[PDB]
Amino acid sequence: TARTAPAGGEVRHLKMYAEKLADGQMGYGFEKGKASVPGPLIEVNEGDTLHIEFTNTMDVRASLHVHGLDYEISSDGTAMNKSDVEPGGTRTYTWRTHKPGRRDDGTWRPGSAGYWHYHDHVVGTEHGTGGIRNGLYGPVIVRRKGDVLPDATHTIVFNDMTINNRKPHTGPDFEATVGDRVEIVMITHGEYYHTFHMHGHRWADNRTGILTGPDDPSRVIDNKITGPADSFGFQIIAGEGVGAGAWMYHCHVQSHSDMGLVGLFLVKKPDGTIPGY
Amino acid sequence: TARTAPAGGEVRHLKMYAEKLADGQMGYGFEKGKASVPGPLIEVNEGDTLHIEFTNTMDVRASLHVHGLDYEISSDGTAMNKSDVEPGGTRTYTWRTHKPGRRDDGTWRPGSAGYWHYHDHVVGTEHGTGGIRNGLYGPVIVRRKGDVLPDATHTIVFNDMTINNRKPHTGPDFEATVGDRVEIVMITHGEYYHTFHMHGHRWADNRTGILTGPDDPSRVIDNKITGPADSFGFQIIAGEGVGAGAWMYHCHVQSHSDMGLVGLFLVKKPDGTIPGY
Amino acid sequence: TARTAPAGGEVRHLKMYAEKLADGQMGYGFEKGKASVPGPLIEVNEGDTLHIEFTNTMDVRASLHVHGLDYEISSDGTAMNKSDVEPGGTRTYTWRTHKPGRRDDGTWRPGSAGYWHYHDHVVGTEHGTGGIRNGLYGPVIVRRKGDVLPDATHTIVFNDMTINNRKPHTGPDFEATVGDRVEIVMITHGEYYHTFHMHGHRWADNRTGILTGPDDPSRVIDNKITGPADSFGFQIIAGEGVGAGAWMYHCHVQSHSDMGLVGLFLVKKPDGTIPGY
Ligand SMILES: [Cu+2]
Ligand SMILES: [Cu+2]
Ligand SMILES: [Cu+2]
Ligand SMILES: [Cu+2]
Ligand SMILES: [Cu+2]
Ligand SMILES: [Cu+2]
Ligand SMILES: [Cu+2]
Ligand SMILES: [Cu+2]
Ligand SMILES: [Cu+2]
Ligand SMILES: [Cu+2]
Ligand SMILES: [Cu+2]
Ligand SMILES: [Cu+2]
Repeated sequence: TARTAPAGGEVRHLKMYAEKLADGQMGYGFEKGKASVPGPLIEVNEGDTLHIEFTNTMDVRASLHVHGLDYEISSDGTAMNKSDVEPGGTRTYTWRTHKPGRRDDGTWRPGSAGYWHYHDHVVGTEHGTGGIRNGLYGPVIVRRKGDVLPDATHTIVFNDMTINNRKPHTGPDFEATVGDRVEIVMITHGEYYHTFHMHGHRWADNRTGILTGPDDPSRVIDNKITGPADSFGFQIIAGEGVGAGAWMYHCHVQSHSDMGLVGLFLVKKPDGTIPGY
Repeated sequence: TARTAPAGGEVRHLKMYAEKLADGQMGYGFEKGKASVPGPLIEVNEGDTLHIEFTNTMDVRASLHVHGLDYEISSDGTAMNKSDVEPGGTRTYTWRTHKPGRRDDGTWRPGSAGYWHYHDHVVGTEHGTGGIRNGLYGPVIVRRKGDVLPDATHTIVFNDMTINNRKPHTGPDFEATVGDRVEIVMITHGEYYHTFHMHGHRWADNRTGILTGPDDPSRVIDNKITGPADSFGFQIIAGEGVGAGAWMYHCHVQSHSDMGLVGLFLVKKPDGTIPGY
Repeated sequence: TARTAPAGGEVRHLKMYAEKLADGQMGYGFEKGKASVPGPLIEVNEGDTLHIEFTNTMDVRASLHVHGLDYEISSDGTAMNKSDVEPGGTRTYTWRTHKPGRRDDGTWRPGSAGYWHYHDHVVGTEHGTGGIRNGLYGPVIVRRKGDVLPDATHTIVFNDMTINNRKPHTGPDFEATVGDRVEIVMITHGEYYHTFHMHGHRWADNRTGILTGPDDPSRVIDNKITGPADSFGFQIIAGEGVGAGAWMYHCHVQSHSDMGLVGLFLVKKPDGTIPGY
C-alpha cells in the first residue's frame, strides 16, 4: 500500500530569505546564500500552521504572498495593507490551513488541500511584476489526510517565456526510474497563457491529479491550458504502460516549444539506460 | 440550515430595454432610464419560463442573446434568424429552463442550472462586438432545487481591458460583513484571456463553486483562466478563516493588474471597521 | 436503451499515409489520394492495440504522434527518438490502450478513454509547427466499456485562425435531425487561445461531456476556453428543448468570430426544413 499523508495540526516554524542573485535575478531560500528559482517547496498537512520568519536581504522592499492558504490581512504581503518588508527587515508571516468539514448551516466547508504557490507582491510594481519576473516564486503543497505521497516532487514554472527562469533550450530535465511515483507541481506566471503537455503520460484534471476509483468523471488529459498564477499538480507512475525513454514535456503553443520552452522527463531502466537517448 | 432554492416551474414576465447612455455606452435595464452596465441580474429556478418584452430604444438594431438557457431559434437574437430588433421596436424573447432527468434511453439529461449570461448579438457586427464593448451584457443565474442561496450576489465582468466597463483603478469595490455568504458571478467578454484571482478566499471549480461534501474531487482554487463569453460563479463565506480586511480581487495577468484591473472585497467587522484599511 | 461501447482488447491493423495536397496543404488518410484535413477519425475501445503501417509519401520527413494513448518511445514520432519517417518511407507505429483498474498499492490506474488527437511532429520544426499548420492533425476517440455511442461524430479543429484549415466564412457546416445524438470532437492547434461556443446546446465539462446521473457536480457549459493541443469532446441531442434551426457554433473571441471562424449546426425537421433558414 502506498504511503499516505497523516492527519495535520502541527505548528511549524520556518525561516525564509529573499536575496538578489549574482546574475540579477531574485530568489527565495530557507538559508542565506541558498536562494533558488523556483523557491523551495513548502509542504504541510491540512490543519498545520506555518510561521515564516521572513528576512528581506535586498535593497528594495519585498514581500511573501501565498495563494490558497488561510492568512490574516496582516500576512497578505501587500503594500496596501502594510504587509511588505523594508530592505534588510524581518517579518513573521503566518499561514494557516484547515480541514474540510460540516458547517453548522449544513453546508460543506472546503479544506485547504491542493497545489498552491507563493510569490512576491511589491517588487517593481504593487503586484510584484518585477519580483515575479526576477524569480520570487515557489510552490506550496497542502496534503489532505490520506492523500497519496510521491517518491519525488518536481516544480515546473512557465514564467513568461521561460521555464523556471532558465534560458530557452536548457530544460530543466528531470530523472526517474520506471515505476517511480513522480509528482509535478505546475505553476504559471507573468503575461502569457500556456499549454502544458507531457509525452507518454497523463493525469486527471481534478484536485490531486489522480482518480480515487471508478466513480470520478474527471477528464484524463495530457495537455492543459494555464494562465498567470494558475497552479495545479498531479502524480504519474514514470513509464507506466510506455517504458523507459526521454519523454518530452513542453508548452504546446507552437512558437513557445519552437523557441525552446521544452524539457525532458528522463525515465531510466534500473541500469540507468534510456532507449534512444 | 441555509436557505435553498425551491422547485421551479413558474411562468415569469419581464420588461427589458436597451438604451444609449449619456457617456456613449449602451446598457440593458428593467426600466427606461435605469439601464446599467452590467445589465440587471436575471435569476430563475430550473423549470421556470421567462417571457422578456424587450424594447430597443436605440437608433441602431440591437438584440438579446442568452447562453445556456433553452430558446427556440426565433429567440436567438441574431440577424441571421431575423431575431434582432429594429430601432424603437419591441420583441418578446422567450427563455425556458428544464430540470435534469432520465431520458427514455436511460441517459441523463442535464438541467439548465448554472451561471450564465446574456448579451447583444448585432450591434457593430453580426456577433455584437460593438454592443458587448459598449456594455450590452448581464448575468443570468438558474438555480437547481436545493441550491444554497447567498446573502448577496455581485457580478464581475472582465470586458476587454475593463472591469464592468469602468475606467482602470476605479474598482468596482464590494462590501460584506465577516460571515456573509457572498455570491460572485464572473463573466468574461471581448478579445483577451484573463485570470480571475481573489485574495484570502477560495472556491470549488465545479457547477456551483461549492462542494456538497467529502466525495467531490473538484479542484479548490483561488485563480482561474477565462476567455471571451466564459461564465462561472461561486459562493464564499466572507472572511472565513481569514478575518476582516480589504481583500483584493484582480486579474492576475501582470500587465492587467498593473494597469488597474483590480478591485476590493471589503470585509468588515460588525462595527464597519476594516483592519489596515 | 442507447447503444454502448463493449469491452475492448482487440488487436487492430491500419494503414495511414501522409500526402502533399494539390493546394499546398498536407493531410493524413487511410488511402493514398484520400487524405483529408482533419485526418480521418481513429476510434478504438479501451484495451485495443493499434498497429499503424504509416507511409510518408511526401518529399520531406514526417511523423505520427499521438496524445493520450500508450506508446513506447520508438513510436513517439519525434526526430529526437529516431521515430519520424524519411520521404517515401514506411514505419509501423504501435498505439496501445488500457482499461482502468486497481494497482497493487491500492491506487487507481486511470484508463486511456477520452477524446484525443494525433499530429505530425517534424514538418517545418522539430515540434511539427509546419506540419500542423498545413493540416497534419486528426482525432482519436478511446471508448470505455459502457460509454454511450452517438449517431454521428463531427470533428471541429481551431487551427490558428481557421476551422479545419478552411478559409474564414466557409464553415464547415454540419447537419442533423431533431433528436439525433451528435458527438463533437473539439481540438485546438497552433499559436492562439480560443473559446468554443454552440448556440442552443450545452454539455458537461468532464471526460465524456455528458453526465451519468444526479451525483456529478461538473459544470454544464456552452462556452469553453482552449489552447494549442487541447482536446475535449461531448454529445448533445440535436435540438433538445430548442427545436430545429440553424444553430451557430463559433469561436467567441470577438475578432475571431468577426473574421469568420463560425459555422452552422443545421438541425432539421424530418422534412428537412429549418425554421428561419
Ligand atoms: Cu494579488
Ligand atoms: Cu508557453
Ligand atoms: Cu504529445
Ligand atoms: Cu498571486
Ligand atoms: Cu453567437
Ligand atoms: Cu485580465
Ligand atoms: Cu493572492
Ligand atoms: Cu455569447
Ligand atoms: Cu511534443
Ligand atoms: Cu478563436
Ligand atoms: Cu450564444
Ligand atoms: Cu501534441
